[PDB]
Amino acid sequence: MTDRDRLRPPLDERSLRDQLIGAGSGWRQLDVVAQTGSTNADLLARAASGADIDGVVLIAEHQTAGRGRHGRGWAATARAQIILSVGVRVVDVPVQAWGWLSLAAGLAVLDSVAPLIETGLKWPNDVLARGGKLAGILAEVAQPFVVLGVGLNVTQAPEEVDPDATSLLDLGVAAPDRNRIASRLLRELEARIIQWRNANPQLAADYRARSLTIGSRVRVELPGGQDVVGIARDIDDQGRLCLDVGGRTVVVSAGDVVHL
Ligand SMILES: Nc1ncnc2c1ncn2[C@@H]1O[C@H](CNS(=O)(=O)NCCCCC[C@@H]2SC[C@@H]3NC(=O)N[C@@H]32)[C@@H](O)[C@H]1O
Repeated sequence: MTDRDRLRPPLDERSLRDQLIGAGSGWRQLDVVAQTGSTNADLLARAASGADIDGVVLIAEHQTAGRGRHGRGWAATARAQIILSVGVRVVDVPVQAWGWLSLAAGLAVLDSVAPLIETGLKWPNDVLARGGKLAGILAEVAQPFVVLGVGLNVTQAPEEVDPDATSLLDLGVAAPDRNRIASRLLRELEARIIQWRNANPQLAADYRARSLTIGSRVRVELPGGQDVVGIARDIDDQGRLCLDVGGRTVVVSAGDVVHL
């Protein structure tokens, strides 16, 4: 751990803005802060006060009260992760389509690190590698916006955050460069968001091609603490998980997947 700190230099905010903001780029604003409770909470607070957060990026070197799905947490230590939130205007898109945005986010994350490295997307949005959770995605709503949060373990050690975690460094990526990764990440997200906004079928085909969950036997932990065990067959037009339970189709809009 003490050694991993020597592989955690800070992000160059100036250089990242030079790469990501400007003509042709959807990103309107990027800031790197030293510390916050939750980048999602922060962009949601901005929007609740009237700010236009469409194409706004907030990166945090450290995150002390990270949020997960379904009232869970997200652990981080300083400079170990890429922790960021982006604002996406969604009010132009019918509400039944908004869950795709979270699927698209996980695809963006997976694609931006895949070349550096059992690996793929667990439905809905989380990125697994060698069975460990490599990145967490969390989208929340602040009309007319969705705030899309990513926490990507770059040099983060499982013993620092969670027993089931993995990171680029634990997958053997030598000394991962968070500036390079964050630029690849935010360029991938931009295209994926544009794809979502325009109902591009390539989004669904690329998600299916990256899914670890489709085809596998799963147990799905439903909101409310009921479990269903079936075989995940597909996602539908709303990105809902289609389960085969001994012949019957069960379509799940929210849940925690365990692969069996
Ligand atoms: N470091 C870490 N590595 C891997 N596993 C980790 C971890 N820490 C905790 N766990 C486990 O993962 C479970 C939660 N799983 S989840 O389904 O809720 N996934 C959704 C995750 C949300 C993404 C966070 C982003 S960061 C930018 C923005 N700002 C926020 O506040 N949120 C978003 C927990 O209970 C622990 O067991």
